[PDB]
Amino acid sequence: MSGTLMAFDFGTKSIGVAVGQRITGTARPLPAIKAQDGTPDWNIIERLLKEWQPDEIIVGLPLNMDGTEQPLTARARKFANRIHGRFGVEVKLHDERLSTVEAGGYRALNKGKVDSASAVIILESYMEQGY
Repeated sequence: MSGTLMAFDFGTKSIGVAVGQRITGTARPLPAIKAQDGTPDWNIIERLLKEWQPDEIIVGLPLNMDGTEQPLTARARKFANRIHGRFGVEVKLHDERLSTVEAGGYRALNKGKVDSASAVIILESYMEQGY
């Protein structure tokens, strides 16, 4: 086990991506992957997996604030299943409940990585909770 982990935050127009290392206990965003009604260019994922060789992949399971499922939940499950079927890598789901984001010299990451922020949160959550 290399300790390398990868997480995806499923979306219909964009799928966030983060990579983590158990060895250092950290995670960071990679550029998000554009999607066409949830379908990515699978060669991007193939490349990411071959280069990072993650021990396992984590996909967020989207849920409402109260924990109930939403329309997107089923599609995220299909996505997680398709990564496992196409690449053989172990895929784990991790709950991702919606929450309120609370309400000049400013600096922000480039858009591609900003679009992967939820994937970094998923992966930090997964590691912090001890999975």
